[PDB]
Amino acid sequence: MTKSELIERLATQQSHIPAKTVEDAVKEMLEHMASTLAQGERIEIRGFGSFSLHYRAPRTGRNPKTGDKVELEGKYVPHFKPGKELRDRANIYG
DNA sequence: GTCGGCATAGTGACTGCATATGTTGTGTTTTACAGTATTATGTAGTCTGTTTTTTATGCAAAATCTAATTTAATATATTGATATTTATATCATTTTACG
Repeated sequence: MTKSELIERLATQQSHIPAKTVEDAVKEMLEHMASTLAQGERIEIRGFGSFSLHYRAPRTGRNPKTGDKVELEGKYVPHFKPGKELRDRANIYG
């Protein structure tokens, strides 16, 4: 399921909703979630999950191909935490 | 049947009678527009009452929107073996992107 296939299956089910409307809606939601995480704000969707931002202290990296040294500026990285409903439904085991 | 000599055979030139054609002159009959007058025309200049349209509120109907509020959901905080992501960047493959 890609970004396009996602809009396709959502437009097929929603007949009373223009296909073009669903196409833009999906693109605006993803862009809104990507912009929020950029501003430094978290995301919390009850049932789905919750996006966060974890800090990464600056450390002297090392080229994994050769083994040299490379500086690494301190930055933040997105982190998703599956919700309760998401885990239980995605968990096929016990 | 052709070739040789007056007779055929329509068409063209020639001359004057015979008559339609070209002018000149008198005279009747009717067309054709100018100028004032008569009156029902079509729009004009307004008034008036009915029909039409803009206008100023009025209110039951409709449900979102904001604040009070409770609770599942989220975060802190342990502890430590085990599993996943991680720095760089040239090759390789999938998906976006416009014509």
